[PDB]
Amino acid sequence: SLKRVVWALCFMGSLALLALVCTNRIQYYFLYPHVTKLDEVAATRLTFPAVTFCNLNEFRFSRVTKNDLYHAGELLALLNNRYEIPDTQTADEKQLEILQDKANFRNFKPKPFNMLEFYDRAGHDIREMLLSCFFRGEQCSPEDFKVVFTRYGKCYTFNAGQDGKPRLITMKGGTGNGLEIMLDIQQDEYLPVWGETDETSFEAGIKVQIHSQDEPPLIDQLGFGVAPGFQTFVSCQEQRLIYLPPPWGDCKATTGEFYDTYSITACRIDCETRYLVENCNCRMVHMPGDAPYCTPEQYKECADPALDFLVEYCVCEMPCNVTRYGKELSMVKIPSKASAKYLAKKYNKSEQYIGENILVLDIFFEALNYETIEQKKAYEVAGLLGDIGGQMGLFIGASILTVLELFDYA
Amino acid sequence: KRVVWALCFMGSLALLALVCTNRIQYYFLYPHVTKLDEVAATRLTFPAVTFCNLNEFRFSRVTKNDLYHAGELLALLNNRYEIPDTQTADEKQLEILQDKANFRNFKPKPFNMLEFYDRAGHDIREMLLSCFFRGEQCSPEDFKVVFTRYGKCYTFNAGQDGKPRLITMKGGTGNGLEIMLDIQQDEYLPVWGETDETSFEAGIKVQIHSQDEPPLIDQLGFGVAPGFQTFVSCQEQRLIYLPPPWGDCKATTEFYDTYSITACRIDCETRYLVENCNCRMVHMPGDAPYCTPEQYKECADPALDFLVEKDNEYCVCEMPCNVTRYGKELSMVKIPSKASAKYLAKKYNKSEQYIGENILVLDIFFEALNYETIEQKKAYEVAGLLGDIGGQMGLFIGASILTVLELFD
Amino acid sequence: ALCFMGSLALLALVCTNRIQYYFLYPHVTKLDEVAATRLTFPAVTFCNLNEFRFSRVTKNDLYHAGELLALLNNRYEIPDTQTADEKQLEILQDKANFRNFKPKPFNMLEFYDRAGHDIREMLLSCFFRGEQCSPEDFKVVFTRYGKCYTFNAGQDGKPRLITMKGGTGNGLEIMLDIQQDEYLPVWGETDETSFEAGIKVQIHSQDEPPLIDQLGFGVAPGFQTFVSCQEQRLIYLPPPWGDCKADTYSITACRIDCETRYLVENCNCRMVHMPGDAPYCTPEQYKECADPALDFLVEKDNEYCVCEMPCNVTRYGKELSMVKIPSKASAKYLAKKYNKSEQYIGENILVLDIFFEALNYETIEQKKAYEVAGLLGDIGGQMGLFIGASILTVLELFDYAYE
Ligand SMILES: COc1ccc(Oc2ccc(-c3nc4ccc(C(=N)N)cc4[nH]3)cc2)cc1OC
Ligand SMILES: COc1ccc(Oc2ccc(-c3nc4ccc(C(=N)N)cc4[nH]3)cc2)cc1OC
Ligand SMILES: COc1ccc(Oc2ccc(-c3nc4ccc(C(=N)N)cc4[nH]3)cc2)cc1OC
Ligand SMILES: *[C@@H]1O[C@H](CO)[C@@H](O)[C@H](O)[C@H]1NC(C)=O
Ligand SMILES: *[C@@H]1O[C@H](CO)[C@@H](O)[C@H](O)[C@H]1NC(C)=O
Ligand SMILES: *[C@@H]1O[C@H](CO)[C@@H](O)[C@H](O)[C@H]1NC(C)=O
Ligand code: NA
Repeated sequence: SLKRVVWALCFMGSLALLALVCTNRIQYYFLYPHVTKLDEVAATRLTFPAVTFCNLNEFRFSRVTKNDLYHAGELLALLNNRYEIPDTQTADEKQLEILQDKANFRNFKPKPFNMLEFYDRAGHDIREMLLSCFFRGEQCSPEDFKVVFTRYGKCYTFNAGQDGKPRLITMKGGTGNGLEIMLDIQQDEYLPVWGETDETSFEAGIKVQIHSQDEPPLIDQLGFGVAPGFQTFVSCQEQRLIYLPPPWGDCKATTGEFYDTYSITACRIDCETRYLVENCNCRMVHMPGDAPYCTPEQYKECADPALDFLVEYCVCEMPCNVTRYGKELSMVKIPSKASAKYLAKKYNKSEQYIGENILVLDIFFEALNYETIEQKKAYEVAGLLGDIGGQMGLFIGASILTVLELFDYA
Repeated sequence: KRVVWALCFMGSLALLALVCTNRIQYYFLYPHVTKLDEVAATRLTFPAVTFCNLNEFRFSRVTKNDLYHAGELLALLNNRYEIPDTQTADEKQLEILQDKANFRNFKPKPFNMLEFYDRAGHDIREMLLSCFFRGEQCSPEDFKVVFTRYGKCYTFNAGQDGKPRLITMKGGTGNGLEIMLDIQQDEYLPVWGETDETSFEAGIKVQIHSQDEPPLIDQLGFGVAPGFQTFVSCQEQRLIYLPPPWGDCKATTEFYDTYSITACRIDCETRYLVENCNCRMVHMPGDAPYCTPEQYKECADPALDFLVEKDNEYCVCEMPCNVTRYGKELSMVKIPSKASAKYLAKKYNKSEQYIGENILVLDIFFEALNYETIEQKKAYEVAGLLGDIGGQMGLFIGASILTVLELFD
Repeated sequence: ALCFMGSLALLALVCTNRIQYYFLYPHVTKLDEVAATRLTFPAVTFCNLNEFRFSRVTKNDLYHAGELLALLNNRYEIPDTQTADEKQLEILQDKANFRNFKPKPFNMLEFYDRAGHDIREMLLSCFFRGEQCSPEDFKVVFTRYGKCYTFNAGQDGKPRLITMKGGTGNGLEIMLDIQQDEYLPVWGETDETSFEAGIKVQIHSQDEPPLIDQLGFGVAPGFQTFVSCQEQRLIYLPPPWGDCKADTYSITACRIDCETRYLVENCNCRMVHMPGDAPYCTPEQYKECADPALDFLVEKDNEYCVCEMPCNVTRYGKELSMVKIPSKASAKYLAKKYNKSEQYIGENILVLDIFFEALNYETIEQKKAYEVAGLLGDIGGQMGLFIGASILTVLELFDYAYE
């Protein structure tokens, strides 16, 4: 019969086709696809971020005591392993006099010694580095900086959000309307450079990280530099990422050892911290917990090889609520010739000092808005069924109530 | 056994109600997603470039009459009308002032801050040591004056009065705009004490913006320092965002013909200041009278310092739907080289010390000949709604829209 | 059944919308970032802004190229302008005396190589992930700035280097001496003459040549410059959805090819930075033919040679930061260490520090917005909604359209 052939001829193609296309939409769904929704929304306020900054130098040269030098000199490249000064013809005369004086161990009774105490006491004091401080055109004081220990030593966090302190906000973008600090980096307190190590800088300045209050600073890896002699502008953009969990993504939605709120920085410090305690029964200045802080012998012999080997293991995925701060750096010179003499008079320093040691850091929001980056689900379940039902109710006539009629037969 | 059957219709009917209502809610969220694209081009329209010298008024162009009317405002006179004892700056300046600042037998003359701003301001004619666009030279006539919160400022390629807008045909260092600026530090007003308005900075402020929007360079600027050639690698972005209900965008288009966040902020900030003090600042549009130095101290500084905190929503300025943004990557090298310092001093009758204190080279260009497009697309249209519910009907039931119409009888 | 005519019209309406939408070939974008344990480090190409060393310029160099280089006026003599330091003006006034001189052959590629800055003397210090490296890790490549060097070229069978940690130390950390004293003196102005001093750096995939005259950034002396990178994997869509195109293709290699086919066709000449086997331009040929020939291409024949984007692309985003060099504590030491003045150090030394912010890579991918499977579901659902229709019912109406 020609018709009931041409009929079932092209109907069998149509059932193979529905079988084909319906398999495509079930395979796609099981890839669990997502797409991205970029949006920007206007705002009237914006919570100002946390700002963590460090002097590139860890210990003030003048704050080193005789006791400090006995224990830490070989650690700091100020004594060779026989405990005396190299007398290298590279030196400041006055500093090498100060050192050999403090480094003469005749009839010396070693005293107790601790690395947090050294870091805390020898570290640069915000009270003397913070020549000037203004937030939204109102004044601020070293009280507004919370101390934090990083691999760069005693560092400070503005608007840290801790100890019941509210988070600062801003109501206008641009230079005057955020944080504007004038720092004095104190170059002549830098520990001298007579030979080289992994831990030696020719660098001079500060290191800065702008980060949310829910995450600690990781300023040795996430920092940026600000150099002396310039007022450096930091124009920021608030980005609110909302990312998708598994199966759609690799997000971490949950709660999270030594911290309470999960964040990639907080996670990487745990892997670093437990590894060092497990392999050396020891922690470093930047690590949380209760372990004893490392001794100079323990660092030379144990912790440095333990970290050196650790890199050559621990994966830390992104959280689902993440607020990031994008920034555009720009800079102009300080001081102007007109203000150079005044700044020296104002702070009892020479004009040469001001241009070698003064930086102004100026952090603000470009404008009152925040960008939103959200992974959205591409193929929900409701949309699959509409797609199959439409494909069924097209290639054939079936409903799901029909396919159940085929069981009422058998 | 047909109670298993009408149980199995009542269930499958409930499932259609649930899944179909989900797509009705989703549709009512008015969802959108984003389409990133990059498209090649053979030419590319060059932006406007607005720049300001960080100093507002040239020290040498300040007259006796200026000092009488604006001297206390500018931290050049204490409220007794004299140099403030401290006098912490070099004699030749302070000598220049002690003569200009002697009001014995002085007859005050009229004064206007815009006239002062225009007249004392840095002149593009002395600032612009050199200028090249697409390797061809340019002159101060290609820069148009605009008054900003920084004063008398200059915009390259302003696009106004029927002048064609420049284009570019190649990316990289030379193939856009390269200026050598003299910021003229020896003209900066002295600093003897501090004010809200006093800076230790020296250099220029630059904003790269489309010609459809005015410069708001005291917020949207960036700094360029003297002593460097500063490279500005730009990427053109044409973002097209969606109106309500999908977004919060503005397609509608007072003080300006074309909507822009900047035009809205300057407009709102202007209406506020005129309402509360009958007074506008130099950077503001319109026809209101310009603030006098007394009106600033007595009215506008407090009026603005109060709008900084207790206000905000007098204007939320929403984004327009068709927006061109310029991304910029800043880089720099030192100018001048040891070989070219001596040549540069000779060229401009200036000291070698001066050049390293006052010369900057600004280099604005496109990374490459293309533009990115960031585009909001609707995720769930009405046509796709019907396809989704119709299929669920034609799946859980055999139902059509006509079938549900028979059930009303 | 009266208003059936309406519901059929609505099916025509909605079905035309989703059928036209399909043919726009819509795509939307999928942003994701995925964590990694290792990460392949890029190539880094850098140039001294200065092309030829003053000390390596010979009398023969000066005869053929002195006018090309604004070192001689078109009478072949020194401008004798005292606008440069005496020792160098004496060095050149000497080299420029053409009494009894037999000119010898000369080609521009040799000059670029020999007078160009030598990688062995610029590279004061080199560390990759804290381990030492040597000028042997730098492959020479010729760009418009002359003899330039590419670290981790990935060429000559060397495996591609990786890094396992982010931050300051764990990338490439070179300390350069830009050698301000070998910069050619500047006596007058040219298209090709600079007041600048420092280097130009480009971070690129090993699969593409550097286009450092267009895509570089500047590094200045007197600073350690921090370069924080983020690896981006772009996967973009071919036609009809997009305009991407699927030794190795790259946008850079496409432009350098258009630039070379054009210059050889019109001047039978190639420039130092160009690939192939054509002869290199003589100073007169550049003067007489190529300089106007390239000038013309930018204005009229960019439009004829169009270069589309590739479909698998790895980009490197960079954030520049800097701190001062050298510190007062280390200023005296670096002078002693390299037998140079403290003022020389602050005028000639930069430390370039390239690294990844952290161990992850972003992926920006164009995805198809409306495929064919999803079209049918939408129209099929619309058919089974406004009417009862399947495709079979439409075949009954063509059966019945056999009466
Ligand atoms: C308990 O916590 C810790 C204990 C020991 C640690 O090990 C070291 C810390 C610092 C240095 C070091 N800092 C220098 C600065 C300048 C110079 C210079 N001469 N320019 C030389 C320096 N050496 C060396 C080893 C680390 C810890 O926390 C990370
Ligand atoms: C009609 O429009 C306006 C009227 C008044 C305005 O008020 C002021 C404008 C400028 C200053 C100011 N700029 C200084 C720079 C350097 C120094 C220094 N001593 N170095 C001191 C300065 N004082 C102060 C007040 C503003 C207006 O429009 C914005
Ligand atoms: C076959 O390959 C080529 C041949 C010729 C080319 O043309 C020129 C190459 C270099 C210069 C040039 N470099 C200078 C550096 C310093 C100074 C200074 N006075 N300080 C002046 C300089 N002039 C000019 C023209 C280009 C080629 O390939 C790109
Ligand atoms: C966190 O995630 C929740 C999930 O619903 C979301 O509503 C909220 O906006 C996110 N942000 C904060 C700061 O809680
Ligand atoms: C965007 O702007 C251009 C010119 O301003 C105009 O031609 C175009 O129609 C506008 N709309 C879109 C969606 O591009
Ligand atoms: C390139 O695209 C292909 C898709 O066919 C993919 O398999 C591959 O991982 C991509 N990346 C590279 C580096 O080739
Ligand atoms: Na659908």
